[PDB]
Amino acid sequence: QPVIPVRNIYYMLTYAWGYANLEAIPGNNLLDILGYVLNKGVLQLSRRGLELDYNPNTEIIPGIKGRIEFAKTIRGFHLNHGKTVSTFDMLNEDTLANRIIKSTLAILIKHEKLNSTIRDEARSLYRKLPGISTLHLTPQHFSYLNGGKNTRYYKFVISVCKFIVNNSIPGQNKGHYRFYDFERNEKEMSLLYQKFLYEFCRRELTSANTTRSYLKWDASSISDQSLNLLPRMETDITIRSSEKILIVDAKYYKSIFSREKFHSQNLYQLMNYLWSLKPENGENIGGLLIYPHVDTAVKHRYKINGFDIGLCTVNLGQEWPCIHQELLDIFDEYLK
Amino acid sequence: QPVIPVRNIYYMLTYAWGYANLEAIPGNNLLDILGYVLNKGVLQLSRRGLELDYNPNTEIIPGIKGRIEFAKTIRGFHLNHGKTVSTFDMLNEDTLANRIIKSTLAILIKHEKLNSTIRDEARSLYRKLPGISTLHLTPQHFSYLNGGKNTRYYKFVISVCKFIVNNSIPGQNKGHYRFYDFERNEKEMSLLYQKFLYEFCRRELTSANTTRSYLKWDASSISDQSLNLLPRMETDITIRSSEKILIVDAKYYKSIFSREKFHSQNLYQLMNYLWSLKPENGENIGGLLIYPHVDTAVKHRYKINGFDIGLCTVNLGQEWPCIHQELLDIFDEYLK
Repeated sequence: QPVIPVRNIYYMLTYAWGYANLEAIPGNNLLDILGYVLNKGVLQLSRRGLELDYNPNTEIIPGIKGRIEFAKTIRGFHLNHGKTVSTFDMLNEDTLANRIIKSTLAILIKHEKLNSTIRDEARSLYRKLPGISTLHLTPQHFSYLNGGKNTRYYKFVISVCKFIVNNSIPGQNKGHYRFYDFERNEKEMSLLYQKFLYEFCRRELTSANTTRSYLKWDASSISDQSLNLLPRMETDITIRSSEKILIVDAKYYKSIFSREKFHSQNLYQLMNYLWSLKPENGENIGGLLIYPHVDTAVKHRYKINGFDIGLCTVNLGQEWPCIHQELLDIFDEYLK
Repeated sequence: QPVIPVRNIYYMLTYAWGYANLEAIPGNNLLDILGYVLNKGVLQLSRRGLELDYNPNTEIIPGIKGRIEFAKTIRGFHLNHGKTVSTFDMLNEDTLANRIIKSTLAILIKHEKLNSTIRDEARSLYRKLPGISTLHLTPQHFSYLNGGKNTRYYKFVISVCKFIVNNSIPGQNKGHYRFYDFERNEKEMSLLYQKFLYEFCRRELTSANTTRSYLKWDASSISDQSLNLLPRMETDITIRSSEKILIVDAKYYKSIFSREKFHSQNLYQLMNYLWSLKPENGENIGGLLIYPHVDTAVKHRYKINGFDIGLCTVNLGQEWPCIHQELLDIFDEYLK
């Protein structure tokens, strides 16, 4: 049952979310890492100042505040008991974004398997935010916040809040929670990998242009021009440069972690992407298969059907900088 | 949770094993069907006669039987107490094949969810075979019987015995057994489908020649001529005729059972099979995608990359003969 050290995933999640010292914490497991980011992350915000959104308030008060609503006043006859219905803007920190932080912290404490200090420190924070009201979180709450009015820093911790709630399962007790075994499932780990690269390549490969490209089948059918039944095909990433184009397909498989047979079923998808894609520039066409391995990294090249294709691996579990060096080394070879 | 009626699977299993009235039995579930085949199957054999294999026996007896072993006799001095060690051929029904039947019947009775009459009738049979010795079955036992000396009829019931043991799980009680929910898993149901067609096509399509064909990548690599890392590619079936060749890839998916998005990831495999395959005859090249659907069957044709390709379905759950008619109708269209 071999897996990646948990700390390294957080780095990939960071690029996945598109935006610190982790050596200090002694808990290798993820929630210890993830909570310490948040627990420190909240405190980092408070230094600068949390978001305060003017919420208009229409209420019945004994006097003039802001703009009086003449209609609701006369209709309810509130003048007679010395009151008016007036609209004014109380400034609160009770916004959806901040409510989510507080509700997330409640979930974090309730998790049964967690560092005690992490749980101790967070309980302070929950008390330190009296005005904010607890909420029962759903993805629909996060859906409303896709507008992204908030600052760039807020979006990072909220992304963490999205990860925690979805990857939280009740355990021994009804109240308490237990963390999901994220590493074991390939699909979510794989979907992380594909998104990890797409945002990563934009950062480092300033030389090349990095875009996801939709592809269209060359087919025509007398039955339907739509071709809906045909598989929808959208590249994982395309990283185009003037001298050479390159398509990459990346996936996480358990079989490859064992140093035997090889799982390369994804390759079957790849040629059709090369085929359906036709470049106006006509500089070259290349493909790449990249997978995660634990122990070591090996690079091969192939000349299959007039295409220059590479199968390669990365030794996750080594260290983040050499991994960062290794990736830049990787794309340097093929992007030429 | 829609699935195929259980009776129809037995027909596909029959072609899968390569070799009766099922209307009589009222139990729709599989083990009721499968046991009644076996329970009647054993009785069908006994009418003709069960296999009797001459087992040589070397034992210590008070007299001459067959060939006396002079050495073991003198070394043990058995002459003095009026005995000899002699080799002779007692004729038993205690062979591995027949032992498997009896052991299988014990498992069949122990299954908690089963028709009572089926369980009642089988318990008779277990008593009716006194000479045979019970055994604890493993696939390795079936492995030794791959020689297939036995008659053609024996191989059918033994194939059933292979299916039952593998698809048997202990349930409520330690002694009793509970049947596997075979339908729910796609892979074994899918692997049935691929094998179902390969043997089926040999039967009906006497006109065409039906063979599984291994394919080799057109690639060359400076690194290795072996290309071991590349995916191993072996067709599900190839059904070649003089006028036209045709490759088929068939798989069982749950998404397609819902009448939306379509799961055709297998198609990605298909083009590379067409590409890597080069016909000396050069008559034509065609491909087929065939899937199981429950309600209805729809056939489409495509002209993708110079290839004539069909995506089609079969309405399993209708009836076996029309299904048999439908398949012959299917291949008739494309094989042209």
